Amino acid sequence: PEEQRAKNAKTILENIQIYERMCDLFGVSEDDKLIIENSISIERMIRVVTDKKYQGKVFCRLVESTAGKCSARLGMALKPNVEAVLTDVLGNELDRAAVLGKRMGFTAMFKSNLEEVLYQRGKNQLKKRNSAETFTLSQGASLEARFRPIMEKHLGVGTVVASIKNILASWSPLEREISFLNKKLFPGPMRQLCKKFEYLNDQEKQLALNLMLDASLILKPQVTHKMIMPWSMWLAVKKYAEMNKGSPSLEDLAAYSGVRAFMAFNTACYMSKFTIGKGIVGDAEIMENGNDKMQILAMACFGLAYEDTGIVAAMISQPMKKRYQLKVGNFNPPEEGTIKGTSAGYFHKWAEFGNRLPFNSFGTGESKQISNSGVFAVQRPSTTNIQRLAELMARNTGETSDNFTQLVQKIREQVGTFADQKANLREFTGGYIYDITDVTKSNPKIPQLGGNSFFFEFTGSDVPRTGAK
Amino acid sequence: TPEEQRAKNAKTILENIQIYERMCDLFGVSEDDKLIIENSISIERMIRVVTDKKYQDKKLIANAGKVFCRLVESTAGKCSARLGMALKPNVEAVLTDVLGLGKRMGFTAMFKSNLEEVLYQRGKNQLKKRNSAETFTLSQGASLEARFRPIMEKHLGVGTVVASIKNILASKKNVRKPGSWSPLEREISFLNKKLFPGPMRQLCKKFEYLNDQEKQLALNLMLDASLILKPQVTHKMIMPWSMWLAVKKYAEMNKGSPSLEDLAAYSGVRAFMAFNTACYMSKFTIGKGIVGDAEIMENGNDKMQILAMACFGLAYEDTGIVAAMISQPMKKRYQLKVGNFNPPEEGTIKGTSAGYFHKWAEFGNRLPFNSFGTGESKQISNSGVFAVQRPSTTNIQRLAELMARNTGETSDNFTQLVQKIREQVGTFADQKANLREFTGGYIYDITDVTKSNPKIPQLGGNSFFFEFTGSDVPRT
Amino acid sequence: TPEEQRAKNAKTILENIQIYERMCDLFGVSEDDKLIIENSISIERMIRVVTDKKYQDKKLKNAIANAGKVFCRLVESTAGKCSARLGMALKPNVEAVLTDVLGAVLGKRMGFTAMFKSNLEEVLYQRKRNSAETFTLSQGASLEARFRPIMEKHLGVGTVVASIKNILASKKNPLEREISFLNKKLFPGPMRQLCKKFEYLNDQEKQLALNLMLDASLILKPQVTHKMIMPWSMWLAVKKYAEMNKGSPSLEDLAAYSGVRAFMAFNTACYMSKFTIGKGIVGDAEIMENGNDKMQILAMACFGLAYEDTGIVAAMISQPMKKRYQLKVGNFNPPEEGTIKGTSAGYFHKWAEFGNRLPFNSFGTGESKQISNSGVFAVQRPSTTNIQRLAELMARNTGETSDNFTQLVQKIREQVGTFADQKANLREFTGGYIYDITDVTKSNPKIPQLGGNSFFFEFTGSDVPRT
Amino acid sequence: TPEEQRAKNAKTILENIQIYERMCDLFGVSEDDKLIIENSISIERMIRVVTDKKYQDKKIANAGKVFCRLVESTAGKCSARLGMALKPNVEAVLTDVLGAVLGKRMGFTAMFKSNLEEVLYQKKRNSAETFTLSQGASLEARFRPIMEKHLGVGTVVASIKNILASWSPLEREISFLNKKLFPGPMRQLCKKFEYLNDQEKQLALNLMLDASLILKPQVTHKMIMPWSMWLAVKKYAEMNKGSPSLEDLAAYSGVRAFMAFNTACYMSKFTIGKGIVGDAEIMENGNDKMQILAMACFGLAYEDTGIVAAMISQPMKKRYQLKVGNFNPPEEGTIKGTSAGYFHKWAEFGNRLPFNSFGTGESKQISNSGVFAVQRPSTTNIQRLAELMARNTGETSDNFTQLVQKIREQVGTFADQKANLREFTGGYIYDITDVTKSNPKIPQLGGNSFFFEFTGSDVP
Repeated sequence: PEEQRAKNAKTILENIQIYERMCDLFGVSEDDKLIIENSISIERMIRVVTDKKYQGKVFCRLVESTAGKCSARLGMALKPNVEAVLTDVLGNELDRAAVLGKRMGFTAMFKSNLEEVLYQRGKNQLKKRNSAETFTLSQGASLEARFRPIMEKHLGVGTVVASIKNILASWSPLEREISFLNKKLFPGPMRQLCKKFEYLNDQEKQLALNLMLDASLILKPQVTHKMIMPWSMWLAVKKYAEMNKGSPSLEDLAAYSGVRAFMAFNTACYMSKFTIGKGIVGDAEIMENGNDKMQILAMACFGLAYEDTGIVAAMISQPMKKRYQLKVGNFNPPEEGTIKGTSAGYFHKWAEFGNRLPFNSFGTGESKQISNSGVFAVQRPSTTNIQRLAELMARNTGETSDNFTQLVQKIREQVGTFADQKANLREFTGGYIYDITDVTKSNPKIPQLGGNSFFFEFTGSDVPRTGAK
Repeated sequence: TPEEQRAKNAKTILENIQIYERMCDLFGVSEDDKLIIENSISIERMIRVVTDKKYQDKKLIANAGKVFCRLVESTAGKCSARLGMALKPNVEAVLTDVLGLGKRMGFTAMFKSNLEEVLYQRGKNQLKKRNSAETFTLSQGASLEARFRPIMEKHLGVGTVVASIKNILASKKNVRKPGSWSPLEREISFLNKKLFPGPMRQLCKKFEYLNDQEKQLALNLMLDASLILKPQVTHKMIMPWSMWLAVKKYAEMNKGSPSLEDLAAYSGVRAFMAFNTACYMSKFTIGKGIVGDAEIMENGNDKMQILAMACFGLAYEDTGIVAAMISQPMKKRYQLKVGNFNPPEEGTIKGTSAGYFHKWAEFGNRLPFNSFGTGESKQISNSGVFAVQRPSTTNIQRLAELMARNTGETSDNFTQLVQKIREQVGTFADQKANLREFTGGYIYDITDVTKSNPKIPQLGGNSFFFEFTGSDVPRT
Repeated sequence: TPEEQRAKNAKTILENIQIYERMCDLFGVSEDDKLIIENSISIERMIRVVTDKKYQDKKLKNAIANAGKVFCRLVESTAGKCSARLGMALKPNVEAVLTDVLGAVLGKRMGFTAMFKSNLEEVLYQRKRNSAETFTLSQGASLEARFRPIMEKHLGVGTVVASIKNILASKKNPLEREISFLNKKLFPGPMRQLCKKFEYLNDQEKQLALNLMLDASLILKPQVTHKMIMPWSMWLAVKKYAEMNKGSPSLEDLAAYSGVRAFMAFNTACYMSKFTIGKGIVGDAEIMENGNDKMQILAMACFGLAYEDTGIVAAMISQPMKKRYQLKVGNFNPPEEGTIKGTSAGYFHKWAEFGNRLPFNSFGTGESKQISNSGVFAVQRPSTTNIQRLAELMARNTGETSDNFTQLVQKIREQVGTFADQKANLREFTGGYIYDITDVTKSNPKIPQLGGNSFFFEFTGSDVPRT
Repeated sequence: TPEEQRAKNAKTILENIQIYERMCDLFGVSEDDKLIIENSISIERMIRVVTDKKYQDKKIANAGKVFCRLVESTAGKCSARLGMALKPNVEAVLTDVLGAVLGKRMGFTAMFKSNLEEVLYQKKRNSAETFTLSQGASLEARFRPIMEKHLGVGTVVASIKNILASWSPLEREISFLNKKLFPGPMRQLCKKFEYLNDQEKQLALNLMLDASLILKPQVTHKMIMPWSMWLAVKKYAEMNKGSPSLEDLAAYSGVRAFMAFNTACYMSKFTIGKGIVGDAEIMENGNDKMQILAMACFGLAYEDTGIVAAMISQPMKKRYQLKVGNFNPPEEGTIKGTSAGYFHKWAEFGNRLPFNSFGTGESKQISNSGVFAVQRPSTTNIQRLAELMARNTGETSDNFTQLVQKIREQVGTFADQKANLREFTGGYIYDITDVTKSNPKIPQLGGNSFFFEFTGSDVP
């Protein structure tokens, strides 16, 4: 754990170094290095120059500040100078064609998570392969081909299915992807069907994929969630910890999971700034709102676009607003704007990440007791956990001799059994929200939920041209 | 744009008004008698009968070149039946003068069909029904003459298309090809477009390969399934020609009130406004005799409910919906005291009720299990990030719907699809309590043209128009 | 026709009265003793034996020795005290009483008396071919073989299944008609398709078919005809009461086997009618019979209520409803020594119509073919579709003739399955109500307060010692 | 026979007391230290380890001696020591007392140990969630056929899975399993097990095992106490003029088994040492260990905690809220006396099938046949209708595929009906003073009924 945060602190400091120099290369001032927008541009720029299969002057649209006002600028640097900064900071490493698949894959994951909060899909045109309703399973879909194998665990079932669908139109790329899909998928006939993949027709592989994709909208898959912030926010931490002796050091807050990752976020919010200008997504005449933007930033850093809005409302220091109630723009440097600082104590509560199966078909960190064996001849109702028995039977009663048609029916009947149980179904049983002060998890709390939990919901309160359209 | 449509509709409405006015002159119908609903029903039907070549060629006598039309003749609030007459070419001359027709008569035939559906459970005084009695609610456009079936296809129910398929299957036991395709190929394509997605649509593809036994079971299964797995049928406000003439007169005689082009709509609030405006000057007949008992006097408010129900095709609609928008208490079929709407031997003239619709709605037209307008979304579930205990938020109905569209194989036999249809019924029936049609569909006040104040009606109770009550009029 | 029905019924009732009064005279039963239920039970049973041409032809074939005397155990009384007596008459006299009053037609007449006796026995005893748990489907199972064909519609699915099993067992040492009768009663669907295939089925398949159709009918309720079958003495108590109070409704006014007039004929018979109270009950020869307990069984036997929902019956009677083993009632046979107790008038304070069709269908003002709505307006609403009626519609309309035995068996299991899950929405006799006896014109319909155990044969802590 | 059995039990318990008292002399256990539960546990295990013929066949350098870990008290504080006796001296104790003869008594001795272990810790053959069906799992294969009835479906399935990984012992086990299983298609599949392929065999075992979590099996239960606790009953009875005799308390079922348990707690002892299960630094709690002991004696590890709570005169705590170590001799430790009247309520044992309660106050009426056309809901018992269809509509012609499908819908019907499912209908709780079941009582059942529930008030 301390051994972990020490390995984290090393890579974070090395990223602050890369970020500080690239800003110097592109003429970003010391105060402007703390504008979130500049980090989006700098990190993107690195990914573009690094993109070997895409392959000198380099251009970077950035923000320039003057008092409280801001303006966009076009920075310029030489391509050899850009590659020399990475080479000189990262010595005995960089052997990867994509600099470091982790390093840039994380910057690309933040960019993907922000895109998910800002748009249902609507940015990368409409190059969709899967149905519109399966987009909540499309975590990390904005990622480049390069970063998907290394950023696998963070990827959604929809993303992996889309990658397989694109492929269809020591190792094997197709086998590699179905393997990642197999690990993510809810245990049972869906995993059996993955093992039977490549034994299928081109017409059957499609049914296989689309079925497992649809089924996962109820039979939840396992996806890894980390706290991914822009580099300029890790700079704000490093700065605040050094400008404040008593406060927690960068090493203490150098985490991507647990309470330290939430403290890392709030301490970054002391010195971090964002831009505010005219125009929002789909309406150029509406002004950007500072509280609405802050929500989208906190959601982007945690990948909250598909999370239960009620869970989110419980940890947030501002009222939770649905997507089309927010007045927020591109996050790209505005032509003209104003500087707005970040909200210091945004996250009053914190929570652990649900990195494993939400229904917990194995009960790894749970009690294994699902029923009682009667000793006394005393009247009692049935005490058997119906959903855990359903989870166990699907996992346990798999027929290896089963045909594609046999497996297709078993998945449909797995969906039905859980859909008939709908009201009693519980995800992440045993998981609670804790206060920031509550480091030890000594005092658990219930989020107190009810009503629409969909972020991409259309409401009467929606902003003109959005959810109204 | 909606204005380009209203201008086009107002042109059709004005041609129809002229055809009507000219036909009334030829049959000696007084200026005031032109506004009697019954006269429109008789003139429209006459125009349909004369222009039907199949019936005119089979009719052949002097009487074959004659056109008899039972009309209402009123004195001073009191009316009487009269046999109007014109020669066949004089009827065809009026048509040649106003027009340079098929679709025009199809619409008139759709009002008569929707009036018949409200008036009768059977509708034709004939027990020769191809479908099971309980599937009568899927018989939109059943009374519609074979000629008008292709043009009005969209307005027809699954039961009307299935009984048309069954008709072809009975004759071809005991042939045409107009497109490109054959009448049966055309009919199964129409059913496939209406039918709820999933195995029912897949059984439509395999239909031409099915043997006469599998074919009949297929039809009945798709028909029974359609009673929960609601099909796609288009609806329009189709009112008589005399009612459009009563819209014309009122807009002319009253400045500031919307024009005929403003009210020229068969959809939205402007259709409700056109119906409500048409009722300022329209009239109908009240006589002795109702459907069932020949000695019961007709009720005015009861006849006004049927008229309203005929124009919007509300026979098979949820009574609680209709109740929330009409200006009288909603009565079930057999509580109503109304006659066949044909001109009576003797009766009294009654004016329609102005502002009969206090509330309005838009038409279904798409699959009812799908959502309506701007206000829904595409998000069906959540993807948990924080390990915090929460219930399943997945939309079971929307997921069931997505899986019906997305999970198609092509490699399923008759029997396999038959079980898949039955399971599809099972899945939705098991969901009854939380199953909802037209999610995002609201009721609006008549004055609320903007749709700024959406309202959900106070549902519950028996929804069926053809249910029996204690109040059921003696003999019915 | 409803008034014409009662006139035709009265003609039969008056003929039954004449047969009954003349038999009592032949058997030396006094005018006051003719109103005793136990004598009506004994006299009707007696006639069924004398008219049993199979037994009677065999009885003289076994015989000079042809002593054709008819013996009958009867109740004789001295006001409130009563005692058993053995009556006697000659077969030619018993036969002449039939011929003189009537004129083939006698079968239907005796078939009904035997039905009242099966209905009486279904109440008194809960108990050999079918499973014990399926006994609630064995109505008319005490009817002798000769009466089962006439009284077909009154027979339970278990009674018909028992007859089919009995034919199949004798064939292991006609059926076609029993199958047709079973087919009619059964809930439509794969159970009816399994009836059509039954002659092609092997002996193992045949046995599984009958057992499954029976088990399934315990939820997928069959059609059984019900009429109010009252003993002959009871109809005599109506005749006598009607000609006593001239203002009160006549016999013709109360000559009904169904509706409020049947319930009114019952309450009228109750003024003058009498039964016996003795020492000994069913299962316990030491316990004294209770009057209110015996009156409950009488009303139940007259309406065939043994298997009917307890809560429904409870809501219609003038006494607190008791489960079978809370009752102190013996045989309805003449006691050796006992007392005379008159029946309880106004026993039924509420009435209802008989449910002779499939329970899952609708009754009264709900018999309409409309079971769904076709959406015209884009207005948010729940689905209005009648799930049980739609499941019944698919059962009749669909179903493959290309179905094998195992295909049809798996389908029955699946049909029982859907309805077992549908149990929240499942309503039997929908649109049917309970009415105050005073309300003839079915106005002000009431709904019984149902909840708790509805099984008459349930075991409680109130259960009488030995039972 | 009820008091004739007590006579046969008294004879057997006394033989055990004689074997025990002699073994304790062989290993140098002081008269006071004989009444320590931990000493009865080690002595019993020693006799099983010495009577293990194959293990003795398995083994100058040969130490043909017996080694036993025992508790040595002194004052009130205690210690752990290693006792030794010559193997033929130990054998002579068994010959002096006994001349089935030994296997049955050591089987029950092993059965108490399995019950103790199941209350202490939550099997590699079966899935983890199926552990509540593994009664008698700890038993060595010598004891399994003898104690058959007492074994859980999980145990029997793991015995079959072991044979597969290599009458016959397989045929034996399948018929033992057939008797236990919920009646219907599971019992039919058991009959087909010989004709199933190895893949179908594994599916059948796991499906039968998983099903049993809802479709409850038939398992025999008895009151099993260490020999020292019966030595305590034998001591206490001879002391009080009012007190019932040992023969009067010689029961393994009914009220007398509870009165025997309580009478034993007046003179029996255990130890409070440093170290609990998992946390080698936490001090053991007396009342906590007393709950484990009562639960071990009655095999209550998997029983509904709410039932157990209503019967015991101390607050019911879930497994990880307990400060209890293994019942092995502790290095340091302090002698703690057992609690004199632990059970204030009692109940009879299950032993039969928990769902089908034949007779009791449950009649054959399962449904109603409507007469009047009155609106009402369906009154038909689904549970009972499902149960009847399993007896009446069995198809011998069914293959593996068809029987598996039927198991699944049998589970599905029961899962759907969970709200209306009741186990041991007409089964009640009674006061210890209520000897002839006159005033039945019902336990207040509401919360989580699982003993192995994690809780917030846990122990790290």
